[PDB]
Amino acid sequence: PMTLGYWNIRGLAHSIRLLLEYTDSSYEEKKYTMGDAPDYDRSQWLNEKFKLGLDFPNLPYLIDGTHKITQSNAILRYIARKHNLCGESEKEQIREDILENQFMDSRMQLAKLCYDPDFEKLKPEYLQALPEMLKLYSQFLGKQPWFLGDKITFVDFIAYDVLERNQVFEPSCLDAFPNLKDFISRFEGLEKISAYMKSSRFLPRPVFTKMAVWGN
Amino acid sequence: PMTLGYWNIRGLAHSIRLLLEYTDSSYEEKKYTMGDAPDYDRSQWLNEKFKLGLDFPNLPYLIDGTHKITQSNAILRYIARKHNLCGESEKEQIREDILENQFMDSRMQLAKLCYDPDFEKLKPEYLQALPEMLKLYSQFLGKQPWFLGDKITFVDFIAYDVLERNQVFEPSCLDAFPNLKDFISRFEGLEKISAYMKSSRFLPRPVFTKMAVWGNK
Ligand SMILES: N[C@@H](CCC(=O)N[C@@H](CS[C@]1(SCCCCCCO)CC=C([N+](=O)[O-])c2nonc21)C(=O)NCC(=O)O)C(=O)O
Ligand SMILES: N[C@@H](CCC(=O)N[C@@H](CS)C(=O)NCC(=O)O)C(=O)O
Repeated sequence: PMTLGYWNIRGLAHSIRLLLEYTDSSYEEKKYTMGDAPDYDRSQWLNEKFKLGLDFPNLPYLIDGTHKITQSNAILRYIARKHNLCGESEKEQIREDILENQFMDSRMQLAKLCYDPDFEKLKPEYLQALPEMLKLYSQFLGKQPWFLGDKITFVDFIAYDVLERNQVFEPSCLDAFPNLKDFISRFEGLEKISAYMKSSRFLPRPVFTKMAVWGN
Repeated sequence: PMTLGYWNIRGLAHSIRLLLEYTDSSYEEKKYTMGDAPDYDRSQWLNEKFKLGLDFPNLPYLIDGTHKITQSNAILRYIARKHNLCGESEKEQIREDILENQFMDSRMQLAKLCYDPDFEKLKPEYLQALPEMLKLYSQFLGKQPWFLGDKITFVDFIAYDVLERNQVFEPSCLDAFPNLKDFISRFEGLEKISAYMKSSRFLPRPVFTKMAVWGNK
């Protein structure tokens, strides 16, 4: 089987792990443990980092035969293409590309906050902006069952992760956006996803690394 | 014409303007000016931001007919598909994806440095790590003329922007990597590109916005 390498946390492997399960992929997981503070020892990853045949050694990584991939977006697009889970038409491709980068931007803004020493001082400034962030997403989904329309594709897995981790951060953040809330239930309702969240494989905790002020 | 909206700098628009030029695209530019410090008045952009019909108002943006795009990678990929400037085989697509994301990480790393008030003290750590970063790109390019092999694709335009601006940052950084500088020459030697670079539409400076410590100016 193929190998997914990540920290033993949720992080950037969440949507990947979900997609792998949705896709009925045969995979094992290489889980890396990071040291405590103050050092945050990374040595378990580091003995190994340049010895796996990765062009740009990074985490997450996926090995699949002669295919050795880093960058979370690339791993997603790789598994996605294998199972016809991408935007098919031109218009769908545009939305795919905009969403993948937007959600990445949203993901980073949350991490930026949760890793900064000034968490508490900067927290309210993020919560100010969050409704307006999600509003944009909600309008874009509209009445669609999925972000690219009638077809579920990979951006949905990125969407779920980003949306749901905001819900863990601010529990009522989606309440003002029914379509977003429905998207969570809909995605969590999918036969192979809810099977996997009912299993021992599943890992929603912790969100970030031991380095993070929030969710570590 | 298409409209490309961005700050009046290099920034995230470099690869885009170069790709528009290589592809003979008809385009017009809406350039926004940021105010001077300490406050960096953004009104020019901010009073127009939600009146352009964009799903996620942002800079850069492209208006092409009905098509309204933000996010620099989305814009690039949009122009690229029009002219068959994408990876074709699965291997090409994997490499294209890895690089687009990898280059963005490099890009942000330089940005994080140059926007930090502790620039001076932080500079040398970036310089120490730079050869390792450039080496990885050099090993990836190998004896290939472009990053996906035999033909140019949109990822070469990203590559060019990120590699070159590091040459602007440390002019000696590419010396140990002949393939990397040959890549730079080869790109700039492209007919439509040198013509563009000799024109007055060429905007190599300033690299970043007025908020930056390095390249602001
Ligand atoms: N990442 C997405 C969107 C990119 C994006 O964030 N957009 C910026 C213009 S990006 C800018 S200049 C600084 C921005 C000034 C305001 C703060 C930005 O929020 C350009 C280039 C950088 N570079 O080449 O390394 C750099 N590093 O840091 N800033 C930069 C912006 O002004 N947004 C309009 C708004 O917020 O209303 C993309 O790929 O398009
Ligand atoms: N932006 C990349 C990078 C992810 C990244 O920064 N990796 C972290 C974990 S989230 C890491 O531990 N990297 C390994 C390293 O630096 O050695 C991606 O999306 O996959």
